[PDB]
Amino acid sequence: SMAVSPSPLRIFTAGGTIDKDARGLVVGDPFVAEVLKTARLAGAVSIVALSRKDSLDFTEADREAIGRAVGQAVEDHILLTHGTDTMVETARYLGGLPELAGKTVVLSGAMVPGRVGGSDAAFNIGFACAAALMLAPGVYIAMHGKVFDPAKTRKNRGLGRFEPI
Amino acid sequence: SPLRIFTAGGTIDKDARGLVVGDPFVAEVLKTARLAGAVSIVALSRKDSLDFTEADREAIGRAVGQAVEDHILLTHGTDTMVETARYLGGLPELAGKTVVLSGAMVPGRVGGSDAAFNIGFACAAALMLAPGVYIAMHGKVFDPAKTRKNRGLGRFEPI
Amino acid sequence: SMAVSPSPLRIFTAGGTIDKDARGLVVGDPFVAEVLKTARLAGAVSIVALSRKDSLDFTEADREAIGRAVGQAVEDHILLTHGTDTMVETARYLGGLPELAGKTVVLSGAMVPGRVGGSDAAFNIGFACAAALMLAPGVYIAMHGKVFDPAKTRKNRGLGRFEPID
Amino acid sequence: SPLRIFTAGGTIDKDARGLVVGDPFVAEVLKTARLAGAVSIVALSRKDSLDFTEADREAIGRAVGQAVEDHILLTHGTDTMVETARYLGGLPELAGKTVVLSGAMVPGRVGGSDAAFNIGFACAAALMLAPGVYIAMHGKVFDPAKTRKNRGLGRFEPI
Repeated sequence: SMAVSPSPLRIFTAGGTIDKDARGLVVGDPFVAEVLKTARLAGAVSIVALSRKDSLDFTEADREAIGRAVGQAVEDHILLTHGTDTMVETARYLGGLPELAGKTVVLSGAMVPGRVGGSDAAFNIGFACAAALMLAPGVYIAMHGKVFDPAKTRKNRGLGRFEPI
Repeated sequence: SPLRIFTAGGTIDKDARGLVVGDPFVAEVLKTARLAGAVSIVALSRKDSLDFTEADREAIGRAVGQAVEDHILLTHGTDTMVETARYLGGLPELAGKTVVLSGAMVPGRVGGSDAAFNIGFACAAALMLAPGVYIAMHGKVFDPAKTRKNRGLGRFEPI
Repeated sequence: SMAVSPSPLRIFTAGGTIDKDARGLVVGDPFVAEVLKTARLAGAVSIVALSRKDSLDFTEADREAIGRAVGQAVEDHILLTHGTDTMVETARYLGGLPELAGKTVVLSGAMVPGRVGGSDAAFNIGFACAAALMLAPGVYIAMHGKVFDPAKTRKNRGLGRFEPID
Repeated sequence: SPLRIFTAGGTIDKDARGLVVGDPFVAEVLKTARLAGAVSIVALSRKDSLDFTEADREAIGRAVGQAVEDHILLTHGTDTMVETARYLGGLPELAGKTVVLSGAMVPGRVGGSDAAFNIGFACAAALMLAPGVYIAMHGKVFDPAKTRKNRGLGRFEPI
């Protein structure tokens, strides 16, 4: 048969600074979809909205619903765009669900809204997409051009960066 | 792991300030990426890749061999990216390196460019893939020996 | 002599949505300076900072100070970038200063920060620069591709537009 | 006053597919300008202005004459903007209109372009200047009969 390009990555959007839209800022349409629109993909990426909340407003119940959506996807490569304030809490929660054992689940986002000049967003999305495809099964944070183990990571609010504990 | 980036020109770096090859766009993207790790950028060429000769490819291969880093990104034009990747794939000196070639179909300084996404994807690939030579474009990893540029499609494709 | 390009326009910056930047957004460096940097001007434009306040927070005293900077300029063509929330109050105040009688003074700004995609800012700066050069002496607001008389204008916060009192 | 905008191509409108002339950039700028007044945009040409003949200039003159509006902006390439402007300045049919020509030295779809600024400036000029034909570029108003394009300066300059 003629070659069929697969679509092995599914993306979930859960809000955050990456998606803030001043058109100060509040959470608008997912910025990840703008980046993939112009990525000239060989395949395609299904993109599904889970939430538009600021990550500091996430409850235990919000994390559980995200775990259930991730767990029910047919894809084994998952990228979750999210705010950076509670990305570590969501990542640690997902890491303790056995329903995710066979999946590579990467969380990412941006410190500068994608719709603001000089944003890290487009770089981070490309980096995180590749990380979701290439890393062994597990839950990871992809930021600053590297991979973080959620159990050994914290968000430094002052410096706007993830760092090792 | 420490990453070394080489720039050999191409559409990704075309500037209009038609277009012609300007300063490497990858340096603009990495500047706002807020990187944690060791990364350095080295300029090799501003040629349009259609003009690359066998001697240009051999010079690229020796330059990549000068890097002690084992994770390499080369930004390049798409017209002869496959020829450079296949040549590099046959150099025994590079056998322990992960070498990824990437670029852009639209200049990074033009609106709606794939460049920033491609640079992020390619940086991860150069850090995560096993030793070998790869093209990272269109959100996937190509094997150079089994890839061509399909000008009809506007994409790299498997042979 | 070899021709000398004049610099007949002076720009003052007083903050506003036009200048908001990520650090939500807050008032950063003047966006008007980024627009003029790439405008390939034949002349130049002297750009002076007066304030980084959100315009809601401007007092009687803030307006009086802006009136003094504008009045002491040598140039007779002046653009003031400003927040839109109290642009009408500033414009009305300047309109009552006899020291500005021979000057063309235009206020402008943006409803979307210049550093955000799909901003009105660069258009508004070009339109307002031309308005400051070409209108008769007076005080005006240049927004939405037109010229408003501050005495007959209000900001519609709800609608995001300047409009007449008709 | 109602403004009519004509697009005749030029660097301002060049897009990636080097660059070639694409959809009018003026329509992208006016879409986000939150305009209060009446403005309409009409496409005339996508030529590079070096290729315009005396017949092309005469066609542009009659198109401008078809507008009932008295305030006109024409976006154009800079290579023969002076030739078009001088030609229009000699048409008695246009004597009651304010006709402003503008464009950009960098395409509007390229980073660090003069285009958006030039469009705002030129729209104001078309609304505010006395009847006549003008070039609005570099934040000033040029008299076409006393203007040249100085490729050495990269600016229009007075004679």
